[PDB]
Amino acid sequence: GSVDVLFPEYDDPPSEPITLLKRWLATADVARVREPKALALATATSDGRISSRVIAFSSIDDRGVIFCTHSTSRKGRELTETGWASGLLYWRETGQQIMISGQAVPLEESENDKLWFGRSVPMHAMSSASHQSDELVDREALRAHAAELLALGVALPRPPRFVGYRLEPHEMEFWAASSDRLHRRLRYERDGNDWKTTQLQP
Amino acid sequence: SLTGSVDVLFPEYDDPPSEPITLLKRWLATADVARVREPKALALATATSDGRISSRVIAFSSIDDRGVIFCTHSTSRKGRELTETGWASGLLYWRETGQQIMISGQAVPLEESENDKLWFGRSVPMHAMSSASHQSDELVDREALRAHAAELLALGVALPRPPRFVGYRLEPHEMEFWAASSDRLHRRLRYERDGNDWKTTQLQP
Ligand SMILES: Cc1cc2nc3c(=O)[nH]c(=O)nc-3n(C[C@H](O)[C@H](O)[C@H](O)COP(=O)(O)O)c2cc1C
Ligand SMILES: Cc1cc2nc3c(=O)[nH]c(=O)nc-3n(C[C@H](O)[C@H](O)[C@H](O)COP(=O)(O)O)c2cc1C
Repeated sequence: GSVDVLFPEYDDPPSEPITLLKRWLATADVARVREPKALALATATSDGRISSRVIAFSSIDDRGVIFCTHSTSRKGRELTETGWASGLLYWRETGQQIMISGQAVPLEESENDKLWFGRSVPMHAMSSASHQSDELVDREALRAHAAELLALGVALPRPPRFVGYRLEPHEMEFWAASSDRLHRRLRYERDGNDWKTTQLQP
Repeated sequence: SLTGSVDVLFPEYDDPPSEPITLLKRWLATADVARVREPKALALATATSDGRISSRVIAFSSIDDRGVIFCTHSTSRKGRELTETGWASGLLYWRETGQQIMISGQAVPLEESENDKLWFGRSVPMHAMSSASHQSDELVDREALRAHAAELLALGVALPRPPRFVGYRLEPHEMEFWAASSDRLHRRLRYERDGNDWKTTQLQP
């Protein structure tokens, strides 16, 4: 079932691409795709070097894709420097890719608090203990610090570096594999105000 | 299933090989033992002149001592971006073992003799569709494209390599190897080019 998945929207696309993104994620859940929200997120520094890492996005709203990270991380510094990001979903089970490219906009502090509060107690402990992407000086010390934080046995406050971003799409591409190699490619791009769609050669 | 997706062994975290490609190859070989599905599916990111980034999956052909070899159309979006700005980053992620590998570098075009060999190693149906398609250009008539690919296959003549079909080597200046840990202190090993040598660092998760 990794080829020729149903894609009626290829010929009749929704006005907004986030609508199709949500529909695809729902079908992925029905197909029991493993970790469908694991997004390969690329960012860049100003000189143009690009970096990448997996991010499991938190949610989707009508304006974009929400994720959280440490602002002092490597991706954090790059998001602050240039703003540009490109996230890629790829589901091996269904032969589908979704590319979401645009600007990552920092969320408000109330939104950051909500993102932190939503997570588990063990997550809070290591995320409070670790300064993501800084050099690790002493593995044993960092483990012990996370364990001491966990043992406080109460809800830990949000570290100031723990922040959310909304990836606001400027362009999105949907790709669905075809057994005859003529893959279905649907591209959305911002043309002044609104969305222009096109089908692409494979 | 032959592994959990946490706590895979990673002895190189505390004693890294001098060259990161050596570790990349070891990881890919272990990924095959672990029966990882499509381990070579690389999320390849490129950028245009103004810094806008785009990404897509590429399945790389091979790995030599200098980098990761892949093929694509030079006139595709990625091909134009590589020509414009050079920098690229590729990400591998294996759900079955909890591992990711980040390869950041420049894509160096291969020689024409290498491109010819790569085209020869492909099937005639691949030749026909690759010849009939201008990757990433607007598709105006789908049935026409399908029909032209079928015509090329039916001729039974050797199909020439279109000049747009080319290979690149992604040559790293930076790599990171990441392996999940159940206690959340994930193993993170960064390689950065340092002249003719490499420098390594362990990172906080
Ligand atoms: C499945 C998966 C999900 C992840 N989700 C996040 C996440 O939501 N936020 C985050 O900061 N890192 C997440 N990570 C860790 C990142 O891949 C990366 O290691 C970390 O964010 C540091 O990246 P950087 O050094 O490029 O800034 C996740 C990793 C995996 C494998
Ligand atoms: C599993 C997988 C492997 C792929 N391998 C390649 C490849 O080796 N070369 C290629 O040009 N496109 C490959 N593609 C298609 C790309 O994802 C993408 O559609 C394409 O190359 C056009 O990208 P662009 O418009 O960003 O240039 C692959 C897609 C998938 C899902």
